[PDB]
Amino acid sequence: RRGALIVLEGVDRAGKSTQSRKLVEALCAAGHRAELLRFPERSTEIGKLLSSYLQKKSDVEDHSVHLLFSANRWEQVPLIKEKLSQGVTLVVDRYAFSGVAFTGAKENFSLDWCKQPDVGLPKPDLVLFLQLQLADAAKRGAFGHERYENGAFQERALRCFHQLMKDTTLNWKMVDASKSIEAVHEDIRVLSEDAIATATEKPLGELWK
Amino acid sequence: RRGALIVLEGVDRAGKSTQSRKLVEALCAAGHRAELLRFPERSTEIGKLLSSYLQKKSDVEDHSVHLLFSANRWEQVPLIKEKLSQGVTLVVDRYAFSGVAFTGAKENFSLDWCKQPDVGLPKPDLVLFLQLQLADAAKRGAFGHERYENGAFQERALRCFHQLMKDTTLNWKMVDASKSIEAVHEDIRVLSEDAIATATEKPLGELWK
Ligand SMILES: Nc1ncnc2c1ncn2[C@@H]1O[C@H](COP(=O)(O)OP(=O)(O)O)[C@@H](O)[C@H]1O
Ligand SMILES: Nc1ncnc2c1ncn2[C@@H]1O[C@H](COP(=O)(O)OP(=O)(O)O)[C@@H](O)[C@H]1O
Ligand SMILES: Cc1cn([C@H]2C[C@H](O)[C@@H](COP(=O)(O)O)O2)c(=O)[nH]c1=O
Ligand SMILES: Cc1cn([C@H]2C[C@H](O)[C@@H](COP(=O)(O)O)O2)c(=O)[nH]c1=O
Ligand SMILES: [Mg+2]
Ligand SMILES: [Mg+2]
Ligand SMILES: [Mg+2]
Ligand SMILES: [Mg+2]
Ligand SMILES: [Mg+2]
Repeated sequence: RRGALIVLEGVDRAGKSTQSRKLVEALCAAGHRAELLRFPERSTEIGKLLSSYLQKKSDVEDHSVHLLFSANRWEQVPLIKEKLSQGVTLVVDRYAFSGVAFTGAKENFSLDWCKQPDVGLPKPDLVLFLQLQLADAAKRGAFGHERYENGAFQERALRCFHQLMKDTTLNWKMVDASKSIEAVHEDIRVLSEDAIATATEKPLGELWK
Repeated sequence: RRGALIVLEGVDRAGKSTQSRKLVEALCAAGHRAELLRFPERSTEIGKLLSSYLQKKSDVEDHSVHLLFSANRWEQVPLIKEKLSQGVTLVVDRYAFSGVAFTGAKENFSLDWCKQPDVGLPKPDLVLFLQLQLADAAKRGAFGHERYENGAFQERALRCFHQLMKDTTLNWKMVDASKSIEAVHEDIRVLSEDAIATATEKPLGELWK
């Protein structure tokens, strides 16, 4: 009985990391075997290059950094398929959708070109998109020193996320991330319990193919 | 008057490196501004990962290593376009075609998926493919300790190279690399002088788009 692959995507400060942590804690307390993953995975050789880039400690050519983000997913694919086949549900904080949206927000990058490197990745059984109005995101923090920490760029990435959501091949669910941390958690956890039960019924899919 | 982008591809031991070196030497002695490039470019952070992989000092997941090879090309794109626009002809020892053929030779990799990451790269004005029968390649050396150093795998990559050569968008020229080093050089140098003259007439193209 395979585990489900559940991805959290969403606007800045909507709570992807907070909710992915709480979801894994809650699923394990309810008897599930569940583990947390995130992308970028900064612990690998490629992950260190990406971390330096995002921190602005280094500059990387836009196409090159897009492919490194994708490669950083591919290198975890053997582990992801092993865990899922062992019945472990994986809760992932960002995935290929962030990959496509963030490069897709840059000038002269088509969504098609941006998608290709990730075609074939393990297909999420559930993609949660945490929505939050900017007035509410503004009370949760201030723009940082990191790469992409600006409103004009996050808006362009948001348009790309909406283009991706038109893809009916994927089990997208919108989450109203403006509620309390607990209320949002409950919405996500109930959606996750449903997906976990149905994932044991269909083989793990392939993304965008 | 832009420089030309000339790529050398070919079967193992056909003489890509020998001929790319001699071509750059000959073009500069004939008054051209010409420089040598090669892929993988092992000097960068990504290039070091690729070098370790090819030397079998490390293992890399097949998709991940394919994207790193492509990224290693992208990171040199700003330099390539700068040199070409300055009138410098660039002679390159392997390019995206090797990228697609070598991953394409592995099981479960379509030529389509393999091509995507390199779509958009600076398009070669001339792609030379050095052909050599295996009996003749056999007298030029013995299989090494490196990755891909085996006949069954080189044969699969060779089929992929022939699929790529069906692409009429590209100025492919076959070279009979079985002749002497000097005779092959002369064949390549005359083809290169012709391409250099015509490249000053059309803008640098984009590969596979
Ligand atoms: N529903 C929520 N209500 C109020 N604050 C929240 C909520 N979700 C997250 N936060 C706070 O907002 C900040 C951003 O949360 P985080 O999970 O790191 O977001 P993301 O990973 O989407 O950037 C954190 O300080 C977190 O405590
Ligand atoms: N035309 C040729 N005739 C005879 N030996 C050659 C010829 N071209 C290359 N060689 C030798 O064969 C070997 C492989 O050449 P090299 O240029 O390194 O090939 P490649 O880069 O295609 O693997 C080298 O020792 C080189 O000196
Ligand atoms: C996974 C992923 C993240 N990103 C970005 C989004 C964030 O700006 C950044 C750090 O992620 P975080 O907000 O999850 O800490 O990485 C990409 O640009 N491409 C990718 O493939
Ligand atoms: C450029 C390139 C080379 N290769 C391989 C072909 C050779 O086996 C190897 C070393 O190159 P070399 O024979 O030019 O020294 O790298 C790939 O697998 N992918 C690539 O994108
Ligand atoms: Mg986060
Ligand atoms: Mg396509
Ligand atoms: Mg951040
Ligand atoms: Mg060589
Ligand atoms: Mg070698």
